[PDB]
Amino acid sequence: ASPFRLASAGEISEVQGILRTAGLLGPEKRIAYLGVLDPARGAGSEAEDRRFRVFIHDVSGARPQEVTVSVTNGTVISAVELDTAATGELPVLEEEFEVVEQLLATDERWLKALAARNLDVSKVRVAPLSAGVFEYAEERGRRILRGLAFVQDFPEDSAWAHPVDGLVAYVDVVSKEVTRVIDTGVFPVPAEHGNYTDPELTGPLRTTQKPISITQPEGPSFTVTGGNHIEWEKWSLDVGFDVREGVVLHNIAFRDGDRLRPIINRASIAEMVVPYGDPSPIRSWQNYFDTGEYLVGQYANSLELGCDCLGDITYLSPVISDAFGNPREIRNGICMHEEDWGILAKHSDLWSGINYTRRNRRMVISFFTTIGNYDYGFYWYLYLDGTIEFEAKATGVVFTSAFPEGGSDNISQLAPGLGAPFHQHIFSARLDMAIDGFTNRVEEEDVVRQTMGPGNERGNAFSRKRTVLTRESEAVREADARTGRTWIISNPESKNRLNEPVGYKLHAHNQPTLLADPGSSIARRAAFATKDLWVTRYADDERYPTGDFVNQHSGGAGLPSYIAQDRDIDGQDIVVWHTFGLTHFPRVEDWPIMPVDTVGFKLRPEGFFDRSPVLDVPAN
Amino acid sequence: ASPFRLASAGEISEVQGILRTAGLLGPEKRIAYLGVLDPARGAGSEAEDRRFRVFIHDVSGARPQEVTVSVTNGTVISAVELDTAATGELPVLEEEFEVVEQLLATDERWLKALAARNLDVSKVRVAPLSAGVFEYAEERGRRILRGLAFVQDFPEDSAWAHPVDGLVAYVDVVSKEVTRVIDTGVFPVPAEHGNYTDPELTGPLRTTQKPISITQPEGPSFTVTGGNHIEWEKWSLDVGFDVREGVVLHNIAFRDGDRLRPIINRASIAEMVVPYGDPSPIRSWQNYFDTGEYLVGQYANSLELGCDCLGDITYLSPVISDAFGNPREIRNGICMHEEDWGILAKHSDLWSGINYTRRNRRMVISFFTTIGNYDYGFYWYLYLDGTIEFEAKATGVVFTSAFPEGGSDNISQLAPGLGAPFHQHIFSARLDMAIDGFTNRVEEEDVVRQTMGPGNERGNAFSRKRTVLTRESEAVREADARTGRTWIISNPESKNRLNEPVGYKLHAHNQPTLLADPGSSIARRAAFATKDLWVTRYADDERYPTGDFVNQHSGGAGLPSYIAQDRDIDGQDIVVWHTFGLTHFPRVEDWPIMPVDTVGFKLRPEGFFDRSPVLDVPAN
Ligand SMILES: [Cu+2]
Ligand SMILES: [Cu+2]
Ligand code: NA
Ligand code: NA
Repeated sequence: ASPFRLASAGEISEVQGILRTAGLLGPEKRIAYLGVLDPARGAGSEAEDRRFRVFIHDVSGARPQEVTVSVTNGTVISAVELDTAATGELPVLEEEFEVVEQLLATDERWLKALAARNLDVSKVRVAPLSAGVFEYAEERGRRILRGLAFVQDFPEDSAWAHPVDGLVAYVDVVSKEVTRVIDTGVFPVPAEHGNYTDPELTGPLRTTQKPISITQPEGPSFTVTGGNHIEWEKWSLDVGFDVREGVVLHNIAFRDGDRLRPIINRASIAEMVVPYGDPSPIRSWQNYFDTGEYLVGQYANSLELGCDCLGDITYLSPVISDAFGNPREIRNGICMHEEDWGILAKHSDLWSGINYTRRNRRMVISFFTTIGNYDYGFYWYLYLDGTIEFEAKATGVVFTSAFPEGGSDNISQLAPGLGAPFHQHIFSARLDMAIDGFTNRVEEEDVVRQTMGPGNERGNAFSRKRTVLTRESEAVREADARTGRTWIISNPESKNRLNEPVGYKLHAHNQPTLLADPGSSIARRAAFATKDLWVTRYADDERYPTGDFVNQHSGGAGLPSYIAQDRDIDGQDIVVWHTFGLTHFPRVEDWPIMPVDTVGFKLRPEGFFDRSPVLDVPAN
Repeated sequence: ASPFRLASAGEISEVQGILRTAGLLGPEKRIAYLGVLDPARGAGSEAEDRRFRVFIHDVSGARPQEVTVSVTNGTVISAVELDTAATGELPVLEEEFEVVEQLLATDERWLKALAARNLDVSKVRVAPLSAGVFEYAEERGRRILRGLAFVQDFPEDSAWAHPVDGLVAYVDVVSKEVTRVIDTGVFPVPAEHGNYTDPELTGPLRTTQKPISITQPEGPSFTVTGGNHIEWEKWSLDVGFDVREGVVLHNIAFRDGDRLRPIINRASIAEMVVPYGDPSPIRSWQNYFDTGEYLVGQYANSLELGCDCLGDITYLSPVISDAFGNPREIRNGICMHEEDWGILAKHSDLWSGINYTRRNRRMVISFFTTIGNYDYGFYWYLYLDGTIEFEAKATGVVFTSAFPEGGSDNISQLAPGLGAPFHQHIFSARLDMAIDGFTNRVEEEDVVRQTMGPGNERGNAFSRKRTVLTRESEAVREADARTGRTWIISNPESKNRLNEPVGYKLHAHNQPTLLADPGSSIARRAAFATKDLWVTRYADDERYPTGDFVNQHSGGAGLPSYIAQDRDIDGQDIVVWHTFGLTHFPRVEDWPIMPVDTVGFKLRPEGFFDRSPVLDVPAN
């Protein structure tokens, strides 16, 4: 019934049938992206029309297509031929990754390079990576992957311990041609293994850890209905899943008395970029757009009870399409559970004699993805007191290189001869706001210091200032941790009992943004990542900060082009885009497998409620 | 047997008898502070000598004294008379709190001010607040408290809902004179109650929360020996308790294979200040030094199983002295337990076929204190991967005022006519470092951006730089979130297997520091709070960032005086002092009882280990 229900296996099969019947999905076609479209603005109206957007690749080299289908009515709504040299290539296909190592294994230049290093081609793994846009004219309009080599000494060996530096190859994966093989010189291949399950390296395992048992004897406090609608401790929301963005939260609302009050219409991580800061020509092109180029939902892990998710777990198993339009289930791909979260509020009062303690808890919605060497956990948290928080957890194996003899300003040493280039992991959260409805505005709040003098004779006063962002051209903002800068999203037409507009405050972690030179290719392609906060007027087709087709696309799409429209955002339907990330200078302790590091953001109510919203929490 | 064991009831009783026999504890004497002294530097100290430091107040007006006693030998080691106009007054005594309200209840100016407001004197509570040092020449050398009034409608009423604005009194608590009563005008006393246990205000309590059961069927993984020595998951440390600082951690070390490696010799929160930013003369003097003026350890809560501390809990019950030298047990004053902490490390490898997941845990050591309207939780965390973290949790009831007709730049409105002045909560962590031993140094690490050009032709490179702090005069540092600034504490004489100095990196939250004008009284007395990081050379008597006697000291004591010695800190026995805090613009949701907000810092290994230290964690 709900328009926001997860896509079903039947819907995906019906999309396949509709596309085949229309002549759009013959044997030479591949589905590079398939996802359900959100309803247009206007609750109700069309009783129910489930629409899907599909990107269709052609393996014979014909132009790809973008198609919109109505599964409800069994019709193709629109189909447009794409000019990829202009608007960008489709996302990378899983089947294209395998092509790279196979093609290189028969190329005379590649084999000569491996022979010069005394390496057996049967032991050389090739990491197939996205190409970006650089100086190579022949790559315009072609689907290119670039390959970096690692040695695997035996089938269970961690190849990341043995990078083959000085060597890179470029591959046209449609015409199956090796365009270039670049060899800048022989580097020793680091010889130490990185096998973190080898007892030779782990030593004897600890016997000291006693079990921690987390159970809920009466079951969890949340309910799941309609497959993906959650009700928990006055929160209401729908949990979506898209193969590009991963978990998407819809219709986040809070039950305040008898009113269901909207807070966020749609919350997602709409892009994530991993730029590398090593100027070696072997790696200076390396930038992963995990969301836009690879599609993070495609690589979601199946999460194991007691290991990945601990406690009383409710799972969702979202369905995605494979490259031929067949439904594929990601079994146990989303974990949901509640967690104790310490003290919520506490006071022991001398004058009244009342001692008061209440405990906090949070609802957790999580999934984990694996893209090559890296593994990323995405966690959304809802708290009893109205706080909403996102946290990304980065782990996996760091990307490696040789460590040069005379040292490096851009690479860390992890082991003898083994380096790890500096890099960042930068996320973009797209928050389609709906604070008490769709009439919203953003204010920037700074601390204000005051000088000692008349009206401040003891020099103790301090204050704050709020600046309303009224047009898109002024809504590209930077962090300022020194002045305690935050942003408030408020509804000027909905007031609390003190006659002030209701609002939520965005608290950033104030980590560095994109470090690359502003003239670089990556700064143009990931322009969103150069600023901490952007605000746009809502529009149906403005979904990603990097545009629809990121792979091998130059600049010209995404947030800088949206903002140029200079639309009114003062009491309007607005979208907040928040950039946040980690700057990773790898340490010895990150090797051979990295302990989790985290980054995120949170939103807290700011005069949204008329008093604390957790006065009705019982005393356990 | 350990020199770092908690003080026992017997030791405190023996101190009392020693002082009494020496003639130092007559009927006019009060103990304002009593605490054990740490052993002096000596990696070979064999003879046990337990020494206590005592501040003795005289209620008849004689000069106070600082006394040092040896319990082991039963003697007074030294006793010095204090000139408090010079070096500061002694901490506030719990018994002086009551004196303020009683003295005012018979002062004719106070009674006339209440009569004008139609307030029954029997219902007016007076908060006894520290005085600071301002323009009142008559206060130099006198023991002053200032009082602000709140109305309690009935014995169980929350008086904080009913501030009496426009009225302040000053009291000499030794001679028992009311020195000034200032009445700047009549403000309505806010009438709404703030009784968070009144069903009229809470509504029906939720019936939706199902229990979360956290148990350890085989017991916890840590051991406690000698009363307060902890061993847990390769960590080793001693848990101390001091009536001024609260929980203190001693001898933090990590068992790396065969060797026990020191990390931190002593960790404590050595001061905390709460400055108010309201320029009204009723409150513009208001600054709490909770540690230095009030002593946060003496107000520690007894923590209740299942409410304050959930799980398999091991308690410590520290013993302190009352004002007469009798031992007083703080039953269940310290909670210790381990907690699951999500994923530690995870990777699914395509090439090796190995799927690997490990879970993280942390050890928690906590206590909670109540000073007037505020309640603070102090949490130390030790993680499996070598991370050390501190977290402060602020809750309780906000301090209130009238909300002026026409608004305010310095006060938030919480309810009709009820305001909450802006303020900060600023902490100073004192970290006596011992990274692999006592030869340590601090480096400041900044990200370095590079310009596109020769050697960086694609404009992707970025780097970092480290600056050694060599002398105390250059070791007063500010945060810079934009450049990712952190500080590394290293041992230049202890190298890891890559021949680099072992180190730990301090990650700050980069919140604003003290906002008051640099010429203010509070900026001079809380100078530590104006900068994020200070580094000093260790000295036995440099214990607190604000000096030994904070109450009514005119300024400059502590860190500015220490730093002025300009000692060598490059490869020496050094102490790191980190300032961090919360800037609190109260929100409606903070009323009538405030949900917890948090701030803290963490330290992560930076080449301290030769590879990840958690490869030997089992799968469970
Ligand atoms: Cu990284
Ligand atoms: Cu506060
Ligand atoms: Na919106
Ligand atoms: Na030291």
